[PDB]
Amino acid sequence: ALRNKAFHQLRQLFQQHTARWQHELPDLTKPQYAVMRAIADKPGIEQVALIEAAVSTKATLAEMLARMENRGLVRREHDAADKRRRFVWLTAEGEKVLAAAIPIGDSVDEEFLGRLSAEEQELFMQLVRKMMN
Amino acid sequence: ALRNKAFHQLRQLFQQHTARWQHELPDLTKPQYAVMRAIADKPGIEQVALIEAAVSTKATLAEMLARMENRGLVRREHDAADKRRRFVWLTAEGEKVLAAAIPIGDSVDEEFLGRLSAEEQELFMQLVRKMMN
Repeated sequence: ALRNKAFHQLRQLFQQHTARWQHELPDLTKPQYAVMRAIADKPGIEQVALIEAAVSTKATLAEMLARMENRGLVRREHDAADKRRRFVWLTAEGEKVLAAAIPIGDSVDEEFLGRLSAEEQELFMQLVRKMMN
Repeated sequence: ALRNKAFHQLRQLFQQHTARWQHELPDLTKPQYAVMRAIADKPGIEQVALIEAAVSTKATLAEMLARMENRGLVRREHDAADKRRRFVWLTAEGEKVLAAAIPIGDSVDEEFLGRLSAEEQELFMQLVRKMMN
């Protein structure tokens, strides 16, 4: 049965967590949230570097960041040499939105991680990383 | 950092596995694949029951199954009483497509699960289920 497939149960969990995230933060997706935290950690980060936080393609990030700056959450500047290269900052509003979302996302994570001891959480992470090499 | 968030690393893994799936099976997504296996296990399954395999909403499943029968992969029949209620079978082609995809999907799963011992696989599953209650 599908319940016996590790990666099926994985999509079940990922979707349950995503669905809770959608209910609590309907206007800030997990990829948007992660991108914004990467920007807050490294203001002026090069736009291309943000695909790691976004776990997306260059195209999906382009569409994402365009939507985000149209919503006044981020601003961008270009390289005078190569205007494709772009740098990303949070706007004042973006910082406010991010500040409010962090404890919300943390608590959504906790709805699930809270069902595990500390040793089990650390060990769930070791397994995920081991499967990614 | 985001790498220290269990559910961020989880999306990293899920997307890596999804990206491999997309490369090997570009015409059969994981939700489509899971739905088809649920149909093959229970021919004539009620369409509503398939949201569990699809890990989706009723609407996403509707769009999915419509696309799948337009591609000749599944067929559907209606309840003479309540024609919203529908039953789903695989077509001959669908069975052929599913037969070919199973070993492909299994081997994609193995690219990741293969990096874990049997005890670690079973234990990754116990953790995922424990976080879903």
